[PDB]
Amino acid sequence: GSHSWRHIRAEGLDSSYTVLFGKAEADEIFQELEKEVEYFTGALARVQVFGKWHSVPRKQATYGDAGLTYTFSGLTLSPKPWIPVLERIRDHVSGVTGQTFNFVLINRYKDGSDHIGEHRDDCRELAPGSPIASVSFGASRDFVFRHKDSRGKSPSRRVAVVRLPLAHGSLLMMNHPTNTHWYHSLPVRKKVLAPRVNLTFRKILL
DNA sequence: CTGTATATAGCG
DNA sequence: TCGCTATAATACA
Repeated sequence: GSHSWRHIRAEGLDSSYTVLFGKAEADEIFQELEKEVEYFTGALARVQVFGKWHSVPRKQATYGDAGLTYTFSGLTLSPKPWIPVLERIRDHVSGVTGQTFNFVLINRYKDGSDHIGEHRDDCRELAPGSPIASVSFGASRDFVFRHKDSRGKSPSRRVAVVRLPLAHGSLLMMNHPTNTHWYHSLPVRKKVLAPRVNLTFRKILL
């Protein structure tokens, strides 16, 4: 150590995976997250894609420093003030990695039928070259990376997909230039009966 | 022969 | 039960 990483690498891809918490501690944090996080509803839970509007197949929330905003798929989200459980996770991640963050996005999947579609994390408000930290609690779910040049009907090349399960209590670091080159998603898994909560920490420009 | 870009439907 | 397809109504450069 101080930590033990599994490195995930391939053309233009640079990420790393590790387990931060044991089962007892991870169960405590999950219960506190279910008690305290406030999720967006109604008009703040609909997006526009290919000209049509949809309610998102999951629940979402945003927290962070004053003044920042976060915009994607026709939806603009404003961040709530930091709370203790979220400050504790942020500080632990900063200590382990040496990086700093001023914003967090939270996604909750109620069972295996809740999911999220393919995309890159590259909006203008992200500081150039900064990393993104992904922390998970609850049921294990499969996570998938796909190369931009390999997408669609007859693509330019065919780079193999990269798949890994994200377990209860784990951290995935996504480093530059991962998000200029690769899309990611969380597909439907019908045999999964229990809920999962995911947190992604970021550096946002004012 | 030729602009690039983005949640569910309807298959197999 | 899992995964590829074809959007669709614009907004750019």
